[PDB]
Amino acid sequence: ASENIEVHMLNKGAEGAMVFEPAYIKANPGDTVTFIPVDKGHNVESIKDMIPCGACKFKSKINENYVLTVTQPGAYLVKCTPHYAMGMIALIAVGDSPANLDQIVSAKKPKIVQERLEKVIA
Ligand SMILES: *SCCNC(=O)CN(CCN(CCN(CC(=O)O)CC(=O)NCCS*)CC(=O)O)CC(=O)O
Ligand SMILES: [Y+2]
Ligand SMILES: [Zn+2]
Repeated sequence: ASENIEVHMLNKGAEGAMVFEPAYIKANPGDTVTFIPVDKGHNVESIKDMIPCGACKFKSKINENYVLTVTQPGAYLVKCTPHYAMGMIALIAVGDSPANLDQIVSAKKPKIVQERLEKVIA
């Protein structure tokens, strides 16, 4: 029962500047996640080592409609490349209790990104 989750890349949203909406993405394995450049200047990229072991890395083009197939269970931390240090990230939680979530929380990342991450988790 494969489902698509559409995510918008925005200069401004609910949580402030440079956001993915939603920035928590709840998915099942086999679902898809579509990133939409609603405003110009965004893309989506998996953060090095912040996808589940078994998952494959990716980096979309700026202003590209990009669809990701989330086969492997676990947590994905994605960033917009230019806006990463401004907090432009999304957490994709695939299946229950995503295994590498504590790992991603511990991993090295900008304070401002940590802030947004902990907020979405909470
Ligand atoms: S696109 C990234 C992911 N999937 C995948 O299976 C990638 N493969 C790379 C082959 N490599 C070694 C295979 N391997 C060793 C390992 O990583 O434990 C067996 C396995 O994928 N287990 C999964 C991850 S915790 C090199 C590598 O990327 O590590 C294809 C493959 O033959 O598995
Ligand atoms: Y592998
Ligand atoms: Zn951006």
